[PDB]
Amino acid sequence: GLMQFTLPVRLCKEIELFHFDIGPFENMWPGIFVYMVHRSCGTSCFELEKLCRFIMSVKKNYRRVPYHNWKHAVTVAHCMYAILQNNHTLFTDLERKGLLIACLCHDLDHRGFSNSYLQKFDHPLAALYSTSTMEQHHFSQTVSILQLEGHNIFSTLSSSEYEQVLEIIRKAIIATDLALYFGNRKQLEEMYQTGSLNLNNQSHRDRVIGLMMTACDLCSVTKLWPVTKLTANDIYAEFWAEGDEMKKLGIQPIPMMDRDKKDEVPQGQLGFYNAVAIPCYTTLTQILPPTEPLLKACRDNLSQWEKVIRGEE
Ligand SMILES: CN(C)c1nc(CC[C@H]2CCN(c3ccccn3)C2)nc2ccc(Cl)cc12
Ligand SMILES: [Mg+2]
Ligand SMILES: [Zn+2]
Repeated sequence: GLMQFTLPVRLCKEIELFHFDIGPFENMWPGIFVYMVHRSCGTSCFELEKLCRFIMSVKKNYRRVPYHNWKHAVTVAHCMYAILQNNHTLFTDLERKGLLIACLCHDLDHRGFSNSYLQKFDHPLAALYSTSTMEQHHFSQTVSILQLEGHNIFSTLSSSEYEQVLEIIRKAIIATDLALYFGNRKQLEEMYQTGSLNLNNQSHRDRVIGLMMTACDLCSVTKLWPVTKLTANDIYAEFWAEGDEMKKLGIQPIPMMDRDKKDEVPQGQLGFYNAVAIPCYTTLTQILPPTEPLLKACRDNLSQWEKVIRGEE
């Protein structure tokens, strides 16, 4: 009740900034998350014992893969925390509750392989869920953990409020399928530019939350350059293992998954920043002006990849 979480001074200040890195001490990550829920949502949002039990079962259901691991989950939740704290009055009580949970759960039980690889392997999940294959699995694992004894963090919500928060979570998790982002951002671009964007329209709020989810999921491109560059190593460790598995199925992988083509990483990152990252944070900054530091840090990192190519690093 009167039991606040407090962080050391450096973390207490820097956790408020978009570019915060949660650090290599895994045992501090639960406390960092609870800290963020208490300031973002309130100390009354969740029963501490249930929230702590939920966080630890979530952790246990992330795998020891190079990138789509527990550290990614907490990192994506912190980017959402920073967006929510910079946009105090724009979000509902239920949205504040739902979105940090959605971010912590958005990659539950990821194996380090894309939807394409599951479909080419003919994995059972690809027959259960024909599109957004891993994202439907991540939502299925979130409902499983919510239903374990002593893990219903939403127990005090009415039936209809409980259904609404699980619907915010389902949409926020599905929206992390990058295949869905391209069309979502185009519609948001048209809506903002013809002045039709309306934050009282539920279907429009859903689009804006979807874009927030892409922005938080891609937030490694918005860190300080040494964090961005070292994270890229983990991202490629997975891509290249997937390429190896494609080659075992007798399929030449695309170049971003082929370790024989490491030399092309700098130009590949360039395309990604130009086609995905910069557009994402540009549209987000137009809808939510106080998120501009994400766009600025992305532009800084695009310019670092240009330097890599020019042989200045
Ligand atoms: C979101 N996710 C799919 C991401 N995909 C890529 C790959 C771009 C790829 C486009 C081309 N590609 C190549 C091509 C040849 C050799 C090497 N790479 C990289 N880079 C990312 C970086 C940061 C984050 Cl946070 C997410 C991603
Ligand atoms: Mg994912
Ligand atoms: Zn993710």
